Amino acid sequence: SMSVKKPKRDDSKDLALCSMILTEMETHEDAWPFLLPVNLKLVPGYKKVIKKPMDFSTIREKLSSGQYPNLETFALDVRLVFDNCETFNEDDSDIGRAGHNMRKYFEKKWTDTFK
Repeated sequence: SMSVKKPKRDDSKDLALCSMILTEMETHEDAWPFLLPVNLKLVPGYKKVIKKPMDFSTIREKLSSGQYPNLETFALDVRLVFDNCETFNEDDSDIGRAGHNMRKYFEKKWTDTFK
């Protein structure tokens, strides 16, 4: 509350560390469904169904241009990529499986880097 603060957690490396995680996600072999925005003209249903599209290139551009106020807003966009993927793709599909693998990979890096 006013003039009463918890001790200051060092957040000065967050930007660099999120960038590194994102690099590692970008270069994973199952990243291909997530590298670029879904083409809303060529994928029937996507526009109407997926209210907030998100992809690694869009995250990268937001990260690079100071559009994440903190590391939690960065994690929310990454998770949004996987949550969108689960909404639109059957679990038993190459893309569905890619999404599950990537979410697992992300959450481990996230925990190991920050928790």
